[PDB]
Amino acid sequence: MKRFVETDKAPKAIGPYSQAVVVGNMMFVSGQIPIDPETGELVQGTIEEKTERVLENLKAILEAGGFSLKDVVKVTVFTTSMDYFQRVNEVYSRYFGDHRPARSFVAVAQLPRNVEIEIEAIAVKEG
Amino acid sequence: MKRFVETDKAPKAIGPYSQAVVVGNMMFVSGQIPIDPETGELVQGTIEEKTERVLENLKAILEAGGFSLKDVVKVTVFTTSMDYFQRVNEVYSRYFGDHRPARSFVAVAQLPRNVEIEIEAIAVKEG
Amino acid sequence: MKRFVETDKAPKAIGPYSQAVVVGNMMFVSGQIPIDPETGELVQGTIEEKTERVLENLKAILEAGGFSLKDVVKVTVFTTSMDYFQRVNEVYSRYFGDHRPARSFVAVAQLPRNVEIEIEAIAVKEG
Repeated sequence: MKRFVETDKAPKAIGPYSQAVVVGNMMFVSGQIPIDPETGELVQGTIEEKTERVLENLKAILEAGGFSLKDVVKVTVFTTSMDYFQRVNEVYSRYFGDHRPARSFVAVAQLPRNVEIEIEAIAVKEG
Repeated sequence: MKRFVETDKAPKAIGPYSQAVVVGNMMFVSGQIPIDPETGELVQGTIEEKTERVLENLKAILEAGGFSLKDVVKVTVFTTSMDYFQRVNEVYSRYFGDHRPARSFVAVAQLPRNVEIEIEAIAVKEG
Repeated sequence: MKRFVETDKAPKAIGPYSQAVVVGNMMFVSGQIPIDPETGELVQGTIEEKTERVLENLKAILEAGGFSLKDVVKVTVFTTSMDYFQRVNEVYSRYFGDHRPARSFVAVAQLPRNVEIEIEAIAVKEG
């Protein structure tokens, strides 16, 4: 294997896991929740604001390991309700509208800290 | 990175995502739901008929990018109920009975368009 | 592609899937549930005991294909309740506290055999 990503620009991986793991030209990013990296608190407001935070956390992790949003190949969005699909996609498009990685969008029963949105991703670069 | 897959033989990726993304010898396919690629409507009938459509969509995407079902290494089945396990496996075996990729089968709270079955996959070819 | 993993030290993959699939230097492990590989029965007791069984099954599969826990890059934990987070992490740390792979921890509606914990993983080795 090769290296782990630790950045203060995304929430600290408190437990037995890392924000991301880089092996060769591939990065595996941990599921990001709407937590502010500096205050450690949950963003409380609209689903667009929560999705913005999640994608900002994801972006910071990619960039901390030498990756970018253009390197992302597969994304998985977890939510507590499909009612958020349209609005989540609206914010999502502002990050991946040009790039367009593969994706699955599913609604689970419950997320960490009782959040409503969580997004993980796999990225690959070079060629 | 390398290339994206767009085919009329699987449902059109409407939003900010692609049906699949091919990077090197790897393909990351988006979660497929029981939608007919030509009419755009949800298959309404038995769970075998819905699983058939999902796997046909998956197969079309693989084949549109130069991949096949034999290249599939990991699959993830999402459902709304585990009651469908036996019957989903029955149809699934007709596509991957010989090949036998790694798999996770989980039941979530809700899926896009309120469907009951969704299947994503990762494929790798060559050697 | 390259090879499949079959070991009596993890529960037998009964249906149309394999315990894991090794392609090149990568392994894709199937979601493991708290089943005893020898008796085929569900571990019934505390969530720590169930997590131990799941991680023991995962470990056996990795080791049967020439991989180890240090090779694991991405893990996905599925549960029926987030109430188990702290205790699952406690047992999880005893397997991946040093290594620290990327991770997502989500709570779904239902799991196979009505279990409360299921863990899948991707591993990569060499360099």
